[PDB]
Amino acid sequence: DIMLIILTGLPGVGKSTFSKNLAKILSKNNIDVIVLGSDLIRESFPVWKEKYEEFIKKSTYRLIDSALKNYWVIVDDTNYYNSMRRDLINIAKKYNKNYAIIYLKASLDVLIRRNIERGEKIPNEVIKKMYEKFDEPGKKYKWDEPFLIIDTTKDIDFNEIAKKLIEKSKEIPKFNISDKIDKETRKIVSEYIKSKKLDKDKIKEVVELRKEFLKKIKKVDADRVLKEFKDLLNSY
Amino acid sequence: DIMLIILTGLPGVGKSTFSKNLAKILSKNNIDVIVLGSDLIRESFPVWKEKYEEFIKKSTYRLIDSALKNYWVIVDDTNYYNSMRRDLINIAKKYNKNYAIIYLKASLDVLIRRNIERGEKIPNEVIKKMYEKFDEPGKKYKWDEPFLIIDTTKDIDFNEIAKKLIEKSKEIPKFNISDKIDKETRKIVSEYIKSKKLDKDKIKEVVELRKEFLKKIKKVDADRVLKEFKDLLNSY
RNA sequence: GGCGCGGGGUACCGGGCUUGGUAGCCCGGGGCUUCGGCCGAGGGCGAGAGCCCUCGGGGUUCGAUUCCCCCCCUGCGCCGC
RNA sequence: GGCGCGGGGUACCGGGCUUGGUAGCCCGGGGCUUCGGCCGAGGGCGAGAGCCCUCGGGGUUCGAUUCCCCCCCUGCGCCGC
Ligand SMILES: Nc1ncnc2c1ncn2[C@@H]1O[C@H](COP(=O)(O)OP(=O)(O)OP(=O)(O)O)[C@@H](O)[C@H]1O
Ligand SMILES: Nc1ncnc2c1ncn2[C@@H]1O[C@H](COP(=O)(O)OP(=O)(O)OP(=O)(O)O)[C@@H](O)[C@H]1O
Ligand SMILES: [Mg+2]
Ligand SMILES: [Mg+2]
Repeated sequence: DIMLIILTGLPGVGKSTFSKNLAKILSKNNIDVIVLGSDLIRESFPVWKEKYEEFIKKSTYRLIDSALKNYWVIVDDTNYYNSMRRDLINIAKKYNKNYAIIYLKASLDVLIRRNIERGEKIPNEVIKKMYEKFDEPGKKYKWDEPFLIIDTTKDIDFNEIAKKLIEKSKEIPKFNISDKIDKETRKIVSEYIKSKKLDKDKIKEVVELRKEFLKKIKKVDADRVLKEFKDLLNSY
Repeated sequence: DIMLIILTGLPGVGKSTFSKNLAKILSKNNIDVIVLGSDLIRESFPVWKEKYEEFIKKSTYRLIDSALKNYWVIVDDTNYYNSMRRDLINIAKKYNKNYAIIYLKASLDVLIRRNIERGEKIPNEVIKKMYEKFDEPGKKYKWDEPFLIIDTTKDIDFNEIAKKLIEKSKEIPKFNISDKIDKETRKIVSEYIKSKKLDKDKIKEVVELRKEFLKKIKKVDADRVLKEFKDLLNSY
């Protein structure tokens, strides 16, 4: 009963602290889970250069891809774009494992407060830019729907979230004659019409006649039935 | 000028703190270096089970293997067995990169002190068991020689260690007629001896005669020369 | 640290290869020396020129650098999680 | 969030397929009904039985569920590092 748990949300919301507690409790229920995020590797360098980013991503993924085979992974990343959550979902997909988006939610102002409280190690306007740029889980894709939405300002029940989750892990992942007779009578009708120069009124008649011929048949040998039809019109 | 820097030493010695400072200074010299160790992953789980160890090792290696292609790696592990340092050396080998063992050294008692000071989060007798089990760098293999031996009790010069290192990165990694005539005369001698029933004294003579025939030749046409020899003995 | 393997233990110093004939050849480095070439150490005898003895121990042998068992120096394999 | 694609916008509810003949068939689900079968909504007329009109907007058309342009509902693609 393994599954990829895809946290999501802006910085300051409390993903890491969440992860740790979720992990700890989950593990209290004898479940082997590892917590992975790009920061794990981002912060192994002694400084940040944009060029590290290519490596940090490829590495963090391989990590996740590799771990999921054997363990619950809790992905501790911001995951703001929906392609980001797809990219993760695809690893789960690859191994046919369940997943669970968890949208640690909080209003821009509690976020702005929380950054400030953290010494604004990130320009406040970047929380604000990450806000206006965040893709709401589920707003565009049904696969993207949050399995949960946690309010971080409020107290937080991990016994409950654990319960709910394992329950989820228990799922297996969610990843002619009548035609010929019909479409061939339509054709015969388009001939008789477009050939016998019927007027609108007799048009409607043969049309209804066809619908009524058809009702009788349902109540059966294609060719037989079509001469039958051709005949019916000749008469009428 | 990339290279794998293989720290080594017991727990309590100060590898991680060392790594950080070494990295920081190295990076001050505009060198892209990442610090990797199995603990990076060991401590992403919320608890320790022996079964995690298979995964932690395979993962930590792939990490190192992957990073070395682009960056200096500083391996922050205990690396107590010599096969352990080989296993690392082999990744460097694989990519033809230099390496540098760094033996953060300290006596068992400073180690015992340091553990105690860390609240003996590891049974003192396991530092002591890791001591009696540690393989001294270089004691068995020349490839295993320490490029450096740091004393942790003492102050510590990273400007110097940085200097020394990059200097090291600047290296490119360190990874018949006369016979026939000789061995064929030996044979002719073993015949003449084992056939002409020579006594020990005449044995020595033909032997010396051979060594003297040979000296003349050096001063040349195999077959020619060997009839020449066969002749020389017939006479003598 | 186990258990193993290679090279060396012959002679200017390294490295490699060949060999039951007292060793030999190849590559790199050094030395003496007309020319040709030549070469290390300890002990004994000799004014000297020179001569004897040895080259880690043991055995197969006329003869071991080579084959075999110990051992020392080197270098390396796997593994010791 | 860009730019796109599929399904639906006809009628018991879902899902799929076929089709210029007023729609049809397949699978899953529900309802009424002797038997055979039958079915959704709004408006107008009718005591009633029943009858007229409409099914998002527009055009090619006798005729559009189908072809074409808007739009709404669904579901999805790539990408937005
Ligand atoms: N419920 C809370 N109330 C107040 N402050 C909080 C709360 N949760 C987290 N924080 C603060 O937010 C800061 C970020 O820590 P944490 O790792 O929890 O954040 P995060 O949002 O997961 O980080 P990231 O930017 O990777 O998402 C911490 O300093 C922490 O004190
Ligand atoms: N020079 C030093 N003097 C005193 N204490 C030290 C010194 N260096 C490290 N320590 C202590 O040793 C403890 C271990 O920290 P550190 O990460 O430096 O150790 P470590 O030996 O690298 O860990 P590991 O067990 O992974 O080798 C730390 O709590 C630190 O305070
Ligand atoms: Mg964090
Ligand atoms: Mg440490």
